[PDB]
Amino acid sequence: RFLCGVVEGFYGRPWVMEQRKELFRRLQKWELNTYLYAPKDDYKHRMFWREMYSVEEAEQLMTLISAAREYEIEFIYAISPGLDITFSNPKEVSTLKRKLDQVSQFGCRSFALLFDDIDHNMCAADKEVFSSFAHAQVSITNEIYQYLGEPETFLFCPTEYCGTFCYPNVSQSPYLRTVGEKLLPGIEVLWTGPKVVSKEIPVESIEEVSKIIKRAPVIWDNIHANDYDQKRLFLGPYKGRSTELIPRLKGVLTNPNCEFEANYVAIHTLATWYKSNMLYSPQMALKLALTEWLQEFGVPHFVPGPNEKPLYTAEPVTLEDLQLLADLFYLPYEHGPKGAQMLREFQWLRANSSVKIEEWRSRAAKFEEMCGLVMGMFTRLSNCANRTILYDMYSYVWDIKSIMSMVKSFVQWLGCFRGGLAGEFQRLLP
Amino acid sequence: RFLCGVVEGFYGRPWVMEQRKELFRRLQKWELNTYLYAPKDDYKHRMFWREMYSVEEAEQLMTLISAAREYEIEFIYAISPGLDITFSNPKEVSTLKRKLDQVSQFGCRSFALLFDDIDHNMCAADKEVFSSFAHAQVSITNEIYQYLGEPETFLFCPTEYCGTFCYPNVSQSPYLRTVGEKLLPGIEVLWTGPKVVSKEIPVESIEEVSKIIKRAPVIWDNIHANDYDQKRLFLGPYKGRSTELIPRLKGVLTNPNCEFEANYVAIHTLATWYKSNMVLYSPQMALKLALTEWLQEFGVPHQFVPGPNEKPLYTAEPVTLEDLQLLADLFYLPYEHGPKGAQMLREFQWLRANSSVVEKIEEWRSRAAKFEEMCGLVMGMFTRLSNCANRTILYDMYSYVWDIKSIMSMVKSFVQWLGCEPWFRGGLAGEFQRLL
Ligand SMILES: CC(=O)N[C@H]1CN2/C(=N/Cc3ccccc3)SC[C@@H]2[C@@H](O)[C@@H]1O
Ligand SMILES: CC(=O)N[C@H]1CN2/C(=N/Cc3ccccc3)SC[C@@H]2[C@@H](O)[C@@H]1O
Repeated sequence: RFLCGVVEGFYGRPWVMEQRKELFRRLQKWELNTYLYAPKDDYKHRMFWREMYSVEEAEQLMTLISAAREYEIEFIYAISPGLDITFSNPKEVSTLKRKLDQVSQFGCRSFALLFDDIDHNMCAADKEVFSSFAHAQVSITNEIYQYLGEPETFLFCPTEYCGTFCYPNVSQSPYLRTVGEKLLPGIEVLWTGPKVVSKEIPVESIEEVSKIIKRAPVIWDNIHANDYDQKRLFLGPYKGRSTELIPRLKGVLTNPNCEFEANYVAIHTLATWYKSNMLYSPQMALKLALTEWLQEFGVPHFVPGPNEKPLYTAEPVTLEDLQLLADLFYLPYEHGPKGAQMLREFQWLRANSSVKIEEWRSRAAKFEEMCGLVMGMFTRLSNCANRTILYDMYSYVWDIKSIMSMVKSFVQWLGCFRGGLAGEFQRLLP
Repeated sequence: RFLCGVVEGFYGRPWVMEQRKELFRRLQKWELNTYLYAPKDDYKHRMFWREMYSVEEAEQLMTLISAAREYEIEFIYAISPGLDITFSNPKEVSTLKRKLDQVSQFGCRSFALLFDDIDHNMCAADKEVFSSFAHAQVSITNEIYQYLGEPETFLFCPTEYCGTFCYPNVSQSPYLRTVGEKLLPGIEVLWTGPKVVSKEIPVESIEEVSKIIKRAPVIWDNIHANDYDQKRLFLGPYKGRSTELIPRLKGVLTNPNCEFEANYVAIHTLATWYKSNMVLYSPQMALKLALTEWLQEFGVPHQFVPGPNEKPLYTAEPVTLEDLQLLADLFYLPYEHGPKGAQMLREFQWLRANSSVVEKIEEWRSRAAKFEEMCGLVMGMFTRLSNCANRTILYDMYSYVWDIKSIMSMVKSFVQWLGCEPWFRGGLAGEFQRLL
């Protein structure tokens, strides 16, 4: 009973109901099975966790939950009361149960209590009735598991959800020790890897955590999350997670890009990786993902003479175009092959600038040609028929086209306020 | 007859019909009078200028154009054919004519043709039939003006639509000379001033262009546009345009931020500037007037009281005027940070340079702490924005305020460290940008 799919768990503009339904369509298609509802800035999920859904909100959640049954996706409703709750106060515990009862009434079987990204300092009144912070969470958590009659699927995200976040370390964490002991064994535990956005989730780290968690954890994977850096998109494939981890985990839910339509690769290649050992090749999973993704660009959501201006809209998006895009907007820790290369070629064309000086002039002329592929990719994308995809990635495609059209003017100049205030500070740090 | 209002004229996700109706309501409330429709990447405005509106698209346009009439806002439909039209071919001219006649039947009485951000190089058949790019544009433009019955308002936007873009200068541009000579006299010409994004629009610069084009232009103002730089947002006031320009202009249409709800200040301050001259206009007082009005929208969607022993309500403190004054100073104008933003940059420039002395080590200890306080007001500003009841405004600004909150907290912990991986910020674009 392995939970594998998508947590809508990021900061900023949540997905709307139309997009979530369509995500169910895509999860079923690729043979994944779980959706965790946890959008940090959907007001009633965290900031106003006490507030009851209105009739209109109730109706849209009922329809969305129905839509998840219709596509054989398990809908897990998460709630985040960490910022605000007095755990010792029973009227608070009552408020949380009322909120979770309304959601069961919408036809929701599965649930989650998240405690991630809050400070570990309790109030005077919780300090009295509870030993440590973990104790207070485990109490509230278990009592809710039980009140809801021990559902099959009931997740718990600890405040210490990655390696780095464990004080003083993983295996001697007194917050985590208490989670493995006092928290009921039917409740599952969420974990992001060594770090918040793990580069790798190695098997050593999962055995280690399991030992003190005293369970196989559900992985909350932030590998493709772009909520933390305005300029960054992640179109690269699932990587740094081995097929070997599947038997050591109760599940893997990926928290991908804020822009819905850019999670084709992230959610596709994750399915390639799950099929693999229910072995896995990143560079092949991606070509598989990109080839199918290319299908959507041509579906919405004169034949000029030899003396006449040719059609600007003539050329359509091509698997090469998309392959470049993905290399430009790859992963949180490596650029794609063509990306890291364009970069190197620029570093050297800048250093060895030479006022056998021919190795340069017909080497930075292969660059003026490769900078024109970035420009070509934007122009064809700006003309594609699926405007929904374009709009979702417009800001990012424009940005990289702009920096490469300025890097071009430069690496062809050597032969003859950008970012606002945030930028001016950035350019004065490390 | 002065056209003052908004042009939806920018690259990227256009506004949806609900937002446009909301715009007309705001324009009327602030006593502005014009909307120019020209979204670079709305489907059938530019790339697919030729295709006619579906029956569904036609219903939406008609509802929008009636909404404009109901709100006493002039609706100007613009089209951008110059990427791939052939100007000599009377079938291409007939397609353009068809497109505009369709919109005319939707209720539209005002039109525009735009020839901006296309390359200068014509093709063979056009080169044969027309003397210059200007000759071709003036030709099909004058035709269309006359076909639609010489409507009271019809705009032209040149390929050479600012100073930097005129070859080889404004005064001696043969392109603009052709436009001023040939282009019919009842058509108005749009101008972005000395630059695409003009810091100032000096009156001298309006008399210069007015001569080579032989009329008072209509400004297309890109002062608050933010399509060109992913990290930028402009919440500062209308600034750098004398009220002396008004009597020397046919109008001002501002092309503001992509994010609809970030344009309260941009549009509100333009209104104040316009209305001040129908020292008349202070940007700073315009800005306070706008943020004061804007603040009221924040606590409106688009009980347990804890004891002294218990955890207080995270969501308790609502957005203040001082929070919005800080936000605007952080995201001000294209060529100027606001006072608090410049100040915060100055005290950090200095704490970094005079770092050694950690005597004058009595000063630095004070300064670094007053700086930690200010970084604190940026975090507090984020926290209260993310709790506000208007999730629509929050969503449009989220990524901007998240970013300045996260950079100020990096900077704050660098200044703390000097007194002693979410956290390669920018991706690939980043690393290329750091070599220029
Ligand atoms: C349980 C979990 O993954 N929660 C978060 C983690 N995270 C972030 N957290 C905030 C943070 C900022 C700076 C440094 C560390 C942590 S940002 C990316 C992701 C965000 O999508 C996600 O909901
Ligand atoms: C008449 C007019 O303003 N047209 C355009 C100009 N412009 C831009 N031009 C593209 C450009 C990119 C790079 C360098 C120079 C120019 S971006 C801002 C604005 C954009 O909103 C607007 O539609």
